[PDB]
Amino acid sequence: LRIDVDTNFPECVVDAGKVTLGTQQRQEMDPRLREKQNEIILRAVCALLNSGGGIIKAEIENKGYNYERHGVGLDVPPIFRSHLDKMQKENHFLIFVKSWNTEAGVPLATLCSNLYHRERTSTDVMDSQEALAFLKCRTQNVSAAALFDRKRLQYLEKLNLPESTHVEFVMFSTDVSHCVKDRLPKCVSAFANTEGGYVFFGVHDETCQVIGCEKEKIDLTSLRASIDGCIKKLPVHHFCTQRPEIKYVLNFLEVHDKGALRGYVCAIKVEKFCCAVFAKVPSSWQVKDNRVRQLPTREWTAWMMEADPDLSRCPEMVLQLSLSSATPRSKPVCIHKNSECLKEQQKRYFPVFSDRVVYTPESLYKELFSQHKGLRDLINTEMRPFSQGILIFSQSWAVDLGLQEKQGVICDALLISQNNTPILYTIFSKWDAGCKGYSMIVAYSLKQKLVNKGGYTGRLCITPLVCVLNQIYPESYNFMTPQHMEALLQSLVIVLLGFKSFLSEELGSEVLNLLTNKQYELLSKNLRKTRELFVHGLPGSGKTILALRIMEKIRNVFHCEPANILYICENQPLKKLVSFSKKNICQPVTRKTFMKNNFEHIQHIIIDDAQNFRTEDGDWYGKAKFITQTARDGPGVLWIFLD
Ligand SMILES: [Zn+2]
Repeated sequence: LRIDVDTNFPECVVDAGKVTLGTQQRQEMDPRLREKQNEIILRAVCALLNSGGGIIKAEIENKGYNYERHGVGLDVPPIFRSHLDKMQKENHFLIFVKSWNTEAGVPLATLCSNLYHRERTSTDVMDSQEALAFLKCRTQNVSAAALFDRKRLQYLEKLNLPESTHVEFVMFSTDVSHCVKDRLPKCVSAFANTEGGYVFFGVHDETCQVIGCEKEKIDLTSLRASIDGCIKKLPVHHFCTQRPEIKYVLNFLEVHDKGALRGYVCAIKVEKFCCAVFAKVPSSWQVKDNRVRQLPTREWTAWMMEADPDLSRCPEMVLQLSLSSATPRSKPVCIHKNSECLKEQQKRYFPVFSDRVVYTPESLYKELFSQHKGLRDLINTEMRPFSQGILIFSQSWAVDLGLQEKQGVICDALLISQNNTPILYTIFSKWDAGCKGYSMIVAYSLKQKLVNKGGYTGRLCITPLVCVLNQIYPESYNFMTPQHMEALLQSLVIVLLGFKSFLSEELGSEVLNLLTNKQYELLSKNLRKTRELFVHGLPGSGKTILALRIMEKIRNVFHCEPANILYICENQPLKKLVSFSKKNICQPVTRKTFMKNNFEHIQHIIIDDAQNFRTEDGDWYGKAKFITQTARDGPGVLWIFLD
């Protein structure tokens, strides 16, 4: 497996190698290879069901395959069929995967939980719903023993002990060691998860007759060694404090025949473990570092129980995107009770009514049309066929996500239109070799933010097109309702207004929040048009929540470095919260070290709460305006979040 963005689709094109398709062709080939390819494809599907959906290519080995005649041939878990959409190109099978929709409670998509469990007679793996319930419940035999201590066991002595919740008979295979190592994780996991029961290797399970193995190949020493190894190597988890170890006991019940010993019956007694025990790491995957990565048992078990954090501590908050109706990688979104919900923000920033085609930014489309001549003609030409939708403009859409603005890009237009794929229009003053690259990367990052961060469950593709002002998805991906583009815009409001809140990242895992109208206004303002601004006093964290994003914008637009964005803030909690952040935004230095040091290379400066600047320290405004105006490249930006 790998991850390829080189494909025309602006998505996560997992290259799953070459498969051999066709049901009959599946039946008439190597079953080992069939299972290998099926497992690889399901690996890729489980990877894309978490990461945010994408594509799976496959170089078909079958010459003359046809998706209408020969079928597919893939054996797929039943829950992994509501998401896959298959397709064929002349020599490439494609499988388009949407998100996971956190359907039926389970947060992430799992192939198999590998949390075995023993029912009345059989050891079955807990499905994802059972495993989630089982973790949620652990977080919040005298007769078989008498048999266990028995010394003499004669051949074919029919045991009075029947298979039950606490016993299990497993006959010996050809290789006793290989078979016991293959079966021990299973039964040990089963017993530890359940009330805890014994297991006897070497005795038939239905007739319950002592058989054992021949002594010529078995060695009790190496057997016990391998058993304790493969029993302590089991990936376990622990919701408790002591963190004990798997407390088992092993015994070799003797085996006699006509008064002559001929083998043993490996009797293993596993006690009820206080925490979950796996047979190996869960078979769940994701796409990380642009490759496939198996979620670690600790992260798997802390993700399956990543319930929406209890907002009972702060009864003033209100939840708006629960993780029970979102994607795997989404986070909840709480808003103050008085601040507007997600629905009002959607209907205010991106209205939807089918009588015409409107523009989300009236002032951005207007100023762009009053400045550039011909932009109005190009937009009215491209926007002519579509009758219902909304065209949204942004001085450069790559910046509103977090990417890096390019040179020679007039503006970016996204059109949300029902009954057709949403279309991204990127308008260039001049054609070059970066048109396609920039458009595809902006569209790909936009879809990723809409799915992962925004939490869009249904199918979503953003079609990128470039126009110099001077592929094909299946029918499923084409919108079909006016009640799903409403979901797309309720997710876009989150993508363009969501920030990782600081108030509640102590209240749980992590909880996003929504900027007000004034903060998004002051953020959307063009920097290359306004390199100097004095902001009215912002109540509460106004300036901080805004500055932490204005600095990312400053780094992206001006191609500046984090080391050239000075952040002059006084309060020490602000200093630690901004500096010790993992993203390395700026250099928070107080007013004292501001005027007690020389900044030779600082280009952009953002000041916080100039109301506390003492005059005896020095006339800060002159020095600041000097160091910005005389910056290395051009007049630097100067934002003073005074009150
Ligand atoms: Zn424990």
